[PDB]
Amino acid sequence: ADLEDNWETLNDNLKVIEKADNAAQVKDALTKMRAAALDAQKATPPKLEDKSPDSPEMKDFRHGFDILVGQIDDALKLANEGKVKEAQAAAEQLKTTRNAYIQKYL
Repeated sequence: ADLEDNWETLNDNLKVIEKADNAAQVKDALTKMRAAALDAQKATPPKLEDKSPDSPEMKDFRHGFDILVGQIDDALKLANEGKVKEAQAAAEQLKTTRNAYIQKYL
């Protein structure tokens, strides 16, 4: 599994969350999103294989996943309280972070 697989894992589990009926299902999918975000954060995106590991672009990339993981944790907290609809709405906003921070490097 590489960075592209991790990106598609995020997409598949966002669909799981969208279609979920209860908080347990949302928690499972958020778990897989968090795992894939951690794996992707350690990868070097194609457009940045050029750059040095501490370039402003690579810091952008890794920090986009720090923000994403923190937002996944916020959604997990909602799901852990039984707030299914709140957690699903939070998951929708994970696409805003994913698209704005990370997409420009794939």
